[PDB]
Amino acid sequence: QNVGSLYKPMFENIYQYTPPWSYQLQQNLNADVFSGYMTNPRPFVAGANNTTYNLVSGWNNFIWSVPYSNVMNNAKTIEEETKDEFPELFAVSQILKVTAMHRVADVFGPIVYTKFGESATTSEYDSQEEAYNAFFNDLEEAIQILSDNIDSPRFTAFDLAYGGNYTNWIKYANSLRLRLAIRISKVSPAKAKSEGEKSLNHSLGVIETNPDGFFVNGTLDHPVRTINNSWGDIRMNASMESILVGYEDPRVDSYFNASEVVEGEFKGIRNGLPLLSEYDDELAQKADYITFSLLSDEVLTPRVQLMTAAEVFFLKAEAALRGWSGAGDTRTNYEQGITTSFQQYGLSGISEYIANNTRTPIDYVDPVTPANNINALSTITIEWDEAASNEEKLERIITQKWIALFPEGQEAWSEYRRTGYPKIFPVISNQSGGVVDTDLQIRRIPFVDSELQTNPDGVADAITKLGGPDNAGTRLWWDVPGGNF
Repeated sequence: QNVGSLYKPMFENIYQYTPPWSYQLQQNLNADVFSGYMTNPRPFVAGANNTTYNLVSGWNNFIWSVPYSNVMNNAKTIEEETKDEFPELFAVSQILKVTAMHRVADVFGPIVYTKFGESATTSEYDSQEEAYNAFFNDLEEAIQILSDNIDSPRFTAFDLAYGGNYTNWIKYANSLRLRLAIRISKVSPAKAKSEGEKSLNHSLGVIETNPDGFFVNGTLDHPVRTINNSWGDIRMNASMESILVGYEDPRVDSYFNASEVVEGEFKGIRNGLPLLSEYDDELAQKADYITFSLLSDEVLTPRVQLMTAAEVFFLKAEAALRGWSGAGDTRTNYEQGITTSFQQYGLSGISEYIANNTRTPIDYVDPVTPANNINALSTITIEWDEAASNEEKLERIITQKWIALFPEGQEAWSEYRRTGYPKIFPVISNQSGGVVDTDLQIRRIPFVDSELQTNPDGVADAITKLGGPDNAGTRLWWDVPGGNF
């Protein structure tokens, strides 16, 4: 089929494989850092860049342009060619579409989605809620089609995730609906409960084994391999050192290499550093920080991670905490999430880790610049405490999910903004002039330059759908202040 050859660009540009310089702007210099996962040792633009909340709009346009150029147009074409004639191809395409586009909704708020491609002059934005309703509709429609075609092998030749197995696609679609349900569980409790239970009570269920996770089995090098190993322009984040080393988490050696700055120890960099005054330019500062922990080869294979089985267990855990039916027992899901994450890396010691209730994230320490030191903001222990408050319970759930989501910063950054967990360190230098708050941390990215240029009327109308001014400090619709319950 000529339609089949359109899936490769969709697979390869959700989380962009090549060119690595383009992935670096699509995600690495926003979500990968904003999540607490990674830190750039070079303070780009004399310290005035995304990480210090002086946003670089040239960078952030690629958060938008990659999905709209490489995913959205293929989905549209597939829809036009197969929604009637070969529905199963349409269904797979819509699942890839929501995969790509829910990320974009989780960055900007309003997005062009249900109205995509209706005019060559103006593009009209859905509101974030309208986009989420579309997501839920698209997934139910796709799940139903694949269930009617669950035996067909015709997708095999083009499937970089599941080898043609529609069962897996169905389980992942349920799992992706369950993620989005959890995402809207504060702003729309009833809808979230309805959509979550649709996933949890589906006969085929959600992802529950590591081979059933959603990965792109690609051929190109992992894009972060260029950034990490060739350029030395991304390293371990201080928040990762605090949580992983404090918990003595054996995943620290699967995620990172021991640093050169402190031999035999894992060392992270505080994100949001300025051009510190001790350095005369950003190259001199990079020279002292390139020596912190590299990301590990294990997480930088041509296999790109989009949704782990571990994550799904943590989503079930939160669903159970929130009383959604079919979600199971909170503690079992929590412990199964940690266990599944250990097994993804062939790690042992799961039983000791899961029963430990003494370890807590450690204080963070910068051996180069001691003024960057900070006491651990997170104090939660590992072992499930059934008597803990609902906030601490969610914090335990979300903190362990955050470890298990690594290195996929976008999902981790959405969940941080939604729940405040895990309690990652704030930025050292906040160069936003007050538009963004240091402790609350960045909320969103404003509508991109290319839209300001070529779609001013749609952007002007999209701004009316935000809950605030079109800047980085405005909470997205699903980000509701106050408690998580």
